[PDB]
Amino acid sequence: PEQLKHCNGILKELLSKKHAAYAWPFYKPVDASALGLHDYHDIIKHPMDLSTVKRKMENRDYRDAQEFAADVRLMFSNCYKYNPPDHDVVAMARKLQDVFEFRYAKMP
Ligand SMILES: COC(=O)C[C@@H]1N=C(c2c[nH]c3ccccc23)c2cc(OC)ccc2-n2c(C)nnc21
Repeated sequence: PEQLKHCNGILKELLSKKHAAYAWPFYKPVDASALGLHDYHDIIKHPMDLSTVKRKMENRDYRDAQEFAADVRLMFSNCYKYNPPDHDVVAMARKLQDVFEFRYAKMP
């Protein structure tokens, strides 16, 4: 209960303007067609993004904090999985994950 309330606050920061410089690629699902990706959905089997997490939050689909954090980390993993480590989107994912993992750790 109060746990899921904290998760809601974390999500607002990930979407806040303070982190928009490196968090924008994760606002909406990967549009493989718009990006020219031909193997994204064959390799990434369970896509995830901040709007989908926000939706599941609003529909009260998360039962605890652990279920919420599982989706957020999966979002970063898909980015790490599909892209080589030298790509900048991986660096943006690492920057945003360090923000998430820090705030998530400071949860009561
Ligand atoms: C060429 O390879 C790709 O298109 C992969 C794709 N690239 C970026 C991106 C974002 N800054 C970048 C800098 C250099 C290279 C790629 C990028 C991107 C952009 C988006 O804007 C709507 C939305 C999703 C992503 N996104 C995610 C999340 N995970 N992978 C990708």
